[PDB]
Amino acid sequence: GFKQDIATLRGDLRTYAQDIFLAFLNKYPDEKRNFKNYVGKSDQELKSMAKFGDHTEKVFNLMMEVADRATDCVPLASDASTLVQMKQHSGLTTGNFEKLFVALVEYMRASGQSFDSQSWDRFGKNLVSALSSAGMK
Repeated sequence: GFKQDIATLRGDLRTYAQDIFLAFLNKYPDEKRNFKNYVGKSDQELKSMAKFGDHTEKVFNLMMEVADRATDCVPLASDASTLVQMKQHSGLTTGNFEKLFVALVEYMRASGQSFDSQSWDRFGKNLVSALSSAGMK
């Protein structure tokens, strides 16, 4: 289920975080506009850049804590506030977050490990709702 999936991703989080963030940047090429320093880089070149492995590990470190504090795949209002208020996440919309979770769910489905993909899709939809409620466009 959802709780076990968190421990599964945590067991190899730098590998999952990189493979899921590239799946995201390659399904939605427009999203590399937000990074600018990821443009004209193949997946193997990105996997050798410092602000890629470090950044993607930090995203997933926090995303698992948000998932771990969730009730029934609904994130805490405080966690939604923290993603909204982050000086890093100003001039993003809920659509940026919506696209990441489409990529993570599709990753999980085509992985043939026993992830609860339905719960990650609910968690994504619920997080995007809470980011709205907390003030994000």
